[PDB]
Amino acid sequence: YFQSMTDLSAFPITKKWPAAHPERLQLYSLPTPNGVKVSIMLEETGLPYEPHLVRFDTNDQLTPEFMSLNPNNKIPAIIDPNGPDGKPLPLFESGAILIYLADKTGQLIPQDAAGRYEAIQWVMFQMGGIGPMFGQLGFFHKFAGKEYEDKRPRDRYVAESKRLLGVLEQRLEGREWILGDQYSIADIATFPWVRNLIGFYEAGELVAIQDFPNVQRALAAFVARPAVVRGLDSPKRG
Amino acid sequence: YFQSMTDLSAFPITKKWPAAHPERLQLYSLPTPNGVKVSIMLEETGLPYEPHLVRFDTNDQLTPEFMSLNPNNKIPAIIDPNGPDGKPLPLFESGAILIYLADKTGQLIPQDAAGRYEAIQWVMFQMGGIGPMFGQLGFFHKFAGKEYEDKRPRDRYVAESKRLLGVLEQRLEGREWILGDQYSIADIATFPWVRNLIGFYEAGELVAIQDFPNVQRALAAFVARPAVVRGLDSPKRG
Repeated sequence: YFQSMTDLSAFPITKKWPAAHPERLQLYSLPTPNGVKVSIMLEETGLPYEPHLVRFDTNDQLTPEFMSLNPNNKIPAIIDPNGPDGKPLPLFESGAILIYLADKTGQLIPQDAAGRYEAIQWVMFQMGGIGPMFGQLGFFHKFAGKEYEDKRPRDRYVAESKRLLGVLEQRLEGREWILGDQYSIADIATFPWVRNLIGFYEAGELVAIQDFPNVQRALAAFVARPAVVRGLDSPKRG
Repeated sequence: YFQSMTDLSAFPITKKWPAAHPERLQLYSLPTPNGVKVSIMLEETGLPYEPHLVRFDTNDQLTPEFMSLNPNNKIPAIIDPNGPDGKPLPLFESGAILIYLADKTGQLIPQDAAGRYEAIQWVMFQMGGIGPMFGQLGFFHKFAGKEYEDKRPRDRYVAESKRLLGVLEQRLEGREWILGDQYSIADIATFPWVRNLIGFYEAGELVAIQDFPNVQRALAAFVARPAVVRGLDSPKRG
């Protein structure tokens, strides 16, 4: 006779992270750069969401429950209970989630067709270049132990990270944000990684971040946005 | 009084690779895995195109002419003279180009909304995971010289490439192609990299490709497609 309250029990992940608020988009994440892309996007757009902390210390991302949503065992992942065609939408890959969320409520992507593809292009540059290469530098600089006495791998990823920063620097010359005047999913994808490179990864001296003044300008603007500050702390570490 | 024949002289890349056929999509590429994603897509869809060989031996990708189209200095890149909103569309990033081409002629992406996002998700998995990690294995196994006597980096990327192959293997269980029955841009993005991993990169023993029978099935089907065979040889090495 009438609708039941939202139930997401068809998704096995909900056995491990039950939905207190099944009417809200469910976010299964950790505040690493790829995770915060999505929480930042949610905070910017104001879409309600229910965050769930996927803990690496207990290998939560390797559970069958998590893997039932993302078989790649990586955060972030979402289930939007009110997805396209009136059905729940499971989705992983931060870059894909950014495009989905931009489309869902018509925010933070250009609304003209060419501009849309340009946005997707810069998100792809981030996904294929920035994230993987900055991540490898982080490994070889910060995490790799003394058994990796050879610093050739580190140096390879220093050179590549500098090259990528140079691409961003030239792109930002004469632009507020990656796509010009309008802040977008391209910025949301990219600046969490710049932040991590020179913050958590302690690679700012290796890449000489001061050599990229436009990047420094845009990064400083990015981290000061109130929605960014909220997204960087979501899900809450406790 | 009437239309001029297509002129693409507004794009500086055309100084280096002039368009003999300016009415056709222009492809600036090399038959590496990222390049062949795009030539394969063009051959599958039958869209006319004019290929231009961007030679690495002469550093063509580092020229101002190439970089005016792709400031990241990487192949592939395109200019579609008849783009959205009736204007030429410059575009780089293989994954972005795949989405664009699928949209342009309504082929090789699901036409339902959720299916579209699922396609984009698997293209993102390829762009962020498969390409970068298989590529790093290729470097440390095939290209890295004797000065990299430490095989720890190689072994890191062997483990990660095996993990990624396992994701593909489980996904392909009970499916023809990555999205199920329908061959799509997800397959076009992914199988050129599987091919390269076990072909050019000579990493098939390291990853033990025989451990992934669904991947082997789909790879064998992929490489036999006539449009794939054509795309793998475009642009022509001479």
